[PDB]
Amino acid sequence: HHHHHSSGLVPRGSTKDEIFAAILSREGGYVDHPDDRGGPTHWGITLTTARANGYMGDMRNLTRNQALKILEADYWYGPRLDQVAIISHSIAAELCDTGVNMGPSIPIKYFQRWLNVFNDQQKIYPDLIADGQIGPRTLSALTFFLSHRRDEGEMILIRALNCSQGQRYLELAEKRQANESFVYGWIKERVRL
Amino acid sequence: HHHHHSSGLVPRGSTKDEIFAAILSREGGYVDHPDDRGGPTHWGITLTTARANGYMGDMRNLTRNQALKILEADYWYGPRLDQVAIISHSIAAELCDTGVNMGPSIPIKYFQRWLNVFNDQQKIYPDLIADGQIGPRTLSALTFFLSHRRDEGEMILIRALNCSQGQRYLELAEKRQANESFVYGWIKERVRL
Amino acid sequence: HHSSGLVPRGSTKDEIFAAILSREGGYVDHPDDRGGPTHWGITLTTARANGYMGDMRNLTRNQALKILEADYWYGPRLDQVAIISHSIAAELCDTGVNMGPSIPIKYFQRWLNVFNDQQKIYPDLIADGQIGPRTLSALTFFLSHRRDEGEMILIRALNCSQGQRYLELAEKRQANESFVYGWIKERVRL
Amino acid sequence: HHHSSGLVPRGSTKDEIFAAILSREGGYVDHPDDRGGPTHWGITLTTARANGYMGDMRNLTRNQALKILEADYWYGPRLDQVAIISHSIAAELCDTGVNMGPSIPIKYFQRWLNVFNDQQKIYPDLIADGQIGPRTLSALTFFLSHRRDEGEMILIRALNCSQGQRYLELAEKRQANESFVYGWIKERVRL
Amino acid sequence: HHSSGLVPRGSTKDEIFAAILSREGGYVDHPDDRGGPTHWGITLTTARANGYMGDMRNLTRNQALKILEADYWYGPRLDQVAIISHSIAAELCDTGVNMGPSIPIKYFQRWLNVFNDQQKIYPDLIADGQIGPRTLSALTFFLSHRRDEGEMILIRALNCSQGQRYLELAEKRQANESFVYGWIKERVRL
Amino acid sequence: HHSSGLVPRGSTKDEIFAAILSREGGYVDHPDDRGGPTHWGITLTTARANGYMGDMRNLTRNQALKILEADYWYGPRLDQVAIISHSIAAELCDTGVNMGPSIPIKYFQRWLNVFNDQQKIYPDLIADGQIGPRTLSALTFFLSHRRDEGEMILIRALNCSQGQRYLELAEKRQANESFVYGWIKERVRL
Amino acid sequence: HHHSSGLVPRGSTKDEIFAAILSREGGYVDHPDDRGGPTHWGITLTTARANGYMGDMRNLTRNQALKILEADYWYGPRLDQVAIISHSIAAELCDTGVNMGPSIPIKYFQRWLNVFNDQQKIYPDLIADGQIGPRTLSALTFFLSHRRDEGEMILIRALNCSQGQRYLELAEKRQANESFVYGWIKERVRL
Amino acid sequence: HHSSGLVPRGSTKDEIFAAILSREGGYVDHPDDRGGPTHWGITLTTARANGYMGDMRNLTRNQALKILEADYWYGPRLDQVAIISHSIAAELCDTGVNMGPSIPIKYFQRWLNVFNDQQKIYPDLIADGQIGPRTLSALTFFLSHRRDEGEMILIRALNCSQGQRYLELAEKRQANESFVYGWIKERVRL
Ligand SMILES: N[C@H](CCC[C@H](N)C(=O)O)C(=O)O
Ligand SMILES: N[C@H](CCC[C@H](N)C(=O)O)C(=O)O
Ligand SMILES: N[C@H](CCC[C@H](N)C(=O)O)C(=O)O
Ligand SMILES: N[C@H](CCC[C@H](N)C(=O)O)C(=O)O
Ligand SMILES: N[C@H](CCC[C@H](N)C(=O)O)C(=O)O
Ligand SMILES: N[C@H](CCC[C@H](N)C(=O)O)C(=O)O
Ligand SMILES: N[C@H](CCC[C@H](N)C(=O)O)C(=O)O
Ligand SMILES: N[C@H](CCC[C@H](N)C(=O)O)C(=O)O
Repeated sequence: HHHHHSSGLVPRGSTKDEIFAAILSREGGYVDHPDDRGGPTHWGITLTTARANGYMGDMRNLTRNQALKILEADYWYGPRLDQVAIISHSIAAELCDTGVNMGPSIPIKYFQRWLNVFNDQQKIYPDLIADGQIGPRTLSALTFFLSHRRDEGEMILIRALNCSQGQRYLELAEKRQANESFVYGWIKERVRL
Repeated sequence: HHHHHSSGLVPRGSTKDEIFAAILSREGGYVDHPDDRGGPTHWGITLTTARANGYMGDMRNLTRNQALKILEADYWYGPRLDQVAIISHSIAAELCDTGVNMGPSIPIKYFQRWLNVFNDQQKIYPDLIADGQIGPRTLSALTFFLSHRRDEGEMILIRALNCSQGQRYLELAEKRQANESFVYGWIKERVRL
Repeated sequence: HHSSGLVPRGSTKDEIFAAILSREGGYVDHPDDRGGPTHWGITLTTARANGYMGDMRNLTRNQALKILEADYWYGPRLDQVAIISHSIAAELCDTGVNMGPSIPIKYFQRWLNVFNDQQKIYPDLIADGQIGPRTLSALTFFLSHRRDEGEMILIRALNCSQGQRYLELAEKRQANESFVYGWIKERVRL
Repeated sequence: HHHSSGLVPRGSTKDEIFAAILSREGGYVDHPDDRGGPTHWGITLTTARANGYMGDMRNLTRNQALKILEADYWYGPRLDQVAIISHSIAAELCDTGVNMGPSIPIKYFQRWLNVFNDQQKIYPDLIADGQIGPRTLSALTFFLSHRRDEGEMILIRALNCSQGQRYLELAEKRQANESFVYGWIKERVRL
Repeated sequence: HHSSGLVPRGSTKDEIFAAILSREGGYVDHPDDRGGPTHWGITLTTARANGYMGDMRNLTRNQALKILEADYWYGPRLDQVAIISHSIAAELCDTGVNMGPSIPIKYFQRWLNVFNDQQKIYPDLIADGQIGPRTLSALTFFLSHRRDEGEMILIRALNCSQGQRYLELAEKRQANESFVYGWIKERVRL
Repeated sequence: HHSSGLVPRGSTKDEIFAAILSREGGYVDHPDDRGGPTHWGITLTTARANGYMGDMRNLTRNQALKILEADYWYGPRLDQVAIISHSIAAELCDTGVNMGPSIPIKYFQRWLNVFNDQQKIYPDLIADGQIGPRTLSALTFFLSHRRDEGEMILIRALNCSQGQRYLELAEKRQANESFVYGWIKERVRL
Repeated sequence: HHHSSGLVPRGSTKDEIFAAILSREGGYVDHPDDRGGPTHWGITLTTARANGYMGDMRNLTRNQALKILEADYWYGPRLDQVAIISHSIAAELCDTGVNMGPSIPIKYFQRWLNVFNDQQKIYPDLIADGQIGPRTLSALTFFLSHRRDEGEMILIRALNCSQGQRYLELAEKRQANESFVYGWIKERVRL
Repeated sequence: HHSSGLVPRGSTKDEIFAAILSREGGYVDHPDDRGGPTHWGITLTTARANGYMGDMRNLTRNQALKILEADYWYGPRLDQVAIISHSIAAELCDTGVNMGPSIPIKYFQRWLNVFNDQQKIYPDLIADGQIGPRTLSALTFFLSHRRDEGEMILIRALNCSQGQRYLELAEKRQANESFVYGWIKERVRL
């Protein structure tokens, strides 16, 4: 039943601020949706999402600034992409862009699985549990990966993440759970092979 | 295969500092364990746990202070019990005590399920996903629960958590995955009906 | 059953049954799709299963108490438990009224198996939900060392099982959330 | 586990059933550990301890063994309460109980009482839990009020049918002796 | 089948069929989803399957008897059993009419397998529900040890299988409870 | 069974059995897990199941023939089929000797069901693998429309079922590939 | 979906097989939407579009329909390549393919080639993928080198056996016409 | 297959096959439990399946190339794809050599189905892994609008499928982690 934000695309290299600015522009003000999709949004926020984040007011009075804090709570601070960003701005921004469209745990689990494959049979760091949750272990794994592979590793991990997402879009489009025009555009703007 | 710390009990009302101090005393220095249990510990830390948290040194040189930071990363900061503690010291301390014996996600999922039952058909706050992960939504749910039920609610939620843990200990003891003397002692010191 | 209101913790058998007869007092007719007619909280099927062949309108308060005692006390043999521990018997009776007597008796047997120390003190019981000589002998041997402490710990263990069961029932909408909150609240102690 | 060692004549009493076990399994008899191990008067170490005998198994008297058999196969299953309503049904449940475990024949007994209650006109359906309590006793009382002595004999033959078919299934899995099953049909089945 | 009335214990083949032809005599309507209308207890499907290509109204009592004997006597080869034991053949025929012939024949083969010791008197039969030379040879070798006792014991064993099956059918509402009670009653002996 | 050699297409019952008695003549050892030693192709289990209580060494060729005819001809009731069509009976017998008699009989019943239109010529048979009055009546009504064509077509249909089954057996290594190739080769026609 | 509308004589060529489809399904024929909808020269809208005809279905010529049948039932399955090695096997696969879809008979063909390779002495086992490529062609080449014309006839009769048994299973689920199956055994089965 | 070393991105068919023949050069004997003898990277089974009946020691480099082209080019019909798009054909060939040709062809078909716009541009293909007229016609219609862009996007989509497949293979220890890291590294672009 979960409303995310698979409504448009931001250019590659876009920051957290630009990702959330693009959601607040493309989904600005009141937009109706069916009850089975979280119902109507104000600045992209459903009543359930607003209440889950502690907005107890009338949804017609929700300001753009309050909506931004709610987006940041669900898609940046909640999943601890602020902590990822201290180690790698580009990995944090990629996880955030995929998180707003699929929900943050999806790309984080792919992230953990890819860090496990690149740890060289656990010589560089031990295998993570793919729980979808950024904590000290995942952050330490990313730190040791980037110490050994440097900036080449960063770019490779982003491409690896794009591969996981691309194949997920194939499976969703096949079950009619993703728009085919959207998936074609995503590959054109986000996939760097 | 996962080494936690179900080795002893701390008195009810014990703080985070006392919970971790008791682990460092009862599991002080080198203690051997079979390879299928994470192998040997130094200050209760396995080689895998130390490496996962970024200790790259020799396990015989791991200081008590470094071990404390590793325990706090896995059982306090990692699961965000520091954020829970800002709202309720007693709920954070209870989650921490159960977390060191079963692994933090177990008690956190029970915590989320109990907050869902006490939200009165989603009038006070919407249902959480029981993902085992403390983030803004779970913290906002605890904030609204404690605003409506006050200190009585806090104590009731701790007792509810004890019930979930007690029944889990029955199921573990039945599969020989928990010591029966330990479970008898746990009910005597921790269960306040 | 009768999950219809909270009884003070540690209520005796008589108070448990008195509280049912008060909260559900008096002949109240209902259509066939709602158990048919009730009297003193007894359904037509419960009365007939216990040998009342009369009109439900003529069921006396005294006959209703006998039926309750048969289904929730003598039937499950809590009279025999009470000879060893009136407190454990009263706790099994209160839970039995809410869930059906076999549920708490099975938790009781499973907990006695955990505390039998790898079968040194007594062998493992079958968790059949039936109080007989073996379950009674197991409770007797458990209480043999530290009677005071053992009784209190076993009741705390039964509360843990029942509390987790209330979580699972509330999650399936088979228990009222206010009831479950009140049930824990009544039992909070230091 | 149980006592499938011999047969007693049709119409044998509870006292005769237990006396026959104490004679055919009298004193020490060795058995392998995977069968409860050695018996004294037919009692395993586990059975004696579960019934509160804490002594040495070599000092277990015939009389203590009889109390343990009665606890497991008569008083525990509440066949004493059945016997007040029908001595012949109680004796038949007890004879089968000592061979199979008392819960097996009691469940068949409840299922047959449910069939003979005529779509719940005479009494409501029992839960077939294998446990004798006031409801099962009340159902037997109402069955025997409407069917009288004919019903009592009919219910015993119905139980014999359930037990006979169970012996077929057990013999097929090698969990019952075939000579025993042939002798059991010969002595006990009256249909 | 023909579960319609109780026949005295030990009825012959002729009496089993005579009883069906009397209790279901002439035209009797039944709903289309249950084989539709019967003449002398024979459905159109049953008649056609046995080579009756005429009109149901013109089906004689004598033609109906042949169809019954084909489906419940000659088809299952009970004529060959009858050469060895008329009383076993009559028992299998009575049960076959009620349940379908393969049910009692498989019980028959399973019981012959238990009474062959450990394949010392004869080897285990496949319980296929089909009477053939091996099943006939097994009955012959079983009866060569204590004929009267064996026949009596094997009929008692078959009665046990059939009685338990009546419990299972009554429980699924596929057999009338009065029928089952009357069936056991007719067979009670000392 | 007897998968041991290819017999000319359309061999009679007598020739099918004669070929088994020649290719497996006298004493032949086989491992205990495969029925053990044969005399005239008869295992001790097969002999005893058919009432031979003597010594295997004293089993005559003539006694072996009777056992073969009981298991592969009279038991499956191919004698009754032979009255309607000797060529269908001979085909079922040859396949029965190779696969066990119930396999080809069930294919036979399934094919009769397809060629009954929509139950217009005769009703659907249960594919139980048992030859009885209904299967015989269905073959009689099938053959009453174009006897020669029908017999030929039904034998072709049976050949199709059996050939596909040989593919499945060869794939599981339960049939020799040279055998299967030779089996089809013998039956190739224009 | 396919063309189970008629039979052609034994020994019919690919040209005759396709000519027979174009005659029995000539011009417009209505069919319900749940069966691919209406045909022109036996071609559905979906079949024509999948083969690159972008025009109006009413303007589809007999000759364009023939190219579409050949694409789906001859060139696509590579029966042209089979035909170089054996015209008679290619024609038999094509006749079955037009009724069932070409992959069904090709898989049976591969499974029978695996049985006749004599435990992989003459050629190794094929994957039964339903697809004609160099391996399946090489296996047919080596089979026909060791078995010659007898093998070719034997492999066709083996295919007929697989198809006949498949018709039994389809007729039983009401997915094939019984008169058609009877006529198919009569005309095509030569065993 | 040949997952044995990395080829530069966009390598042609000839370079893919040249790189196999260099990295796996020359007759190298192995025991029967390791594929037996290899020559130019061809196993005994691969050579025999492609019609080489000679001694593996005499296999020429030219014969090895023909076998590779049969299994990884002409066999899967990448020669026909190449007429429409040499770039897509080369990418399917490179993936086919590593995984088996049906894997990338099935991803290719599934991606063509996603980009057919709810079947407005061409109907959905069966993802059978077989390049035939329908798959070729679908690629032709896809490339009909924005040939340049479509080709590049379809190759990026195939890289996504193959990259995720390498994750799953590395997780089951069926792909080398250094290989997978190098495979992505070779393909990083801006
Ligand atoms: N695997 C840990 C928790 C993992 C937390 C992980 N998601 C992190 O990145 O810290 C455990 O059971 O102790
Ligand atoms: N349920 C959210 C994530 C829940 C995070 C939760 N564990 C928290 O307490 O913030 C979602 O899919 O957007
Ligand atoms: N003898 C029984 C044990 C269960 C009786 C038990 N519920 C009790 O007495 O407490 C049996 O072997 O099946
Ligand atoms: N076997 C018991 C009845 C079990 C009680 C159960 N029927 C309920 O009250 O839920 C008896 O014969 O009294
Ligand atoms: N006369 C036997 C037939 C069994 C044949 C079967 N045992 C086989 O040969 O496979 C019977 O009485 O069923
Ligand atoms: N002669 C039939 C017997 C079928 C009997 C079965 N159709 C039934 O009555 O239940 C046959 O040829 O198998
Ligand atoms: N059906 C194809 C063979 C498929 C290729 C496959 N056998 C592999 O190389 O993995 C053919 O007849 O050539
Ligand atoms: N007609 C085939 C479609 C698949 C052929 C395809 N793989 C191609 O040509 O690309 C069928 O109906 O089963």
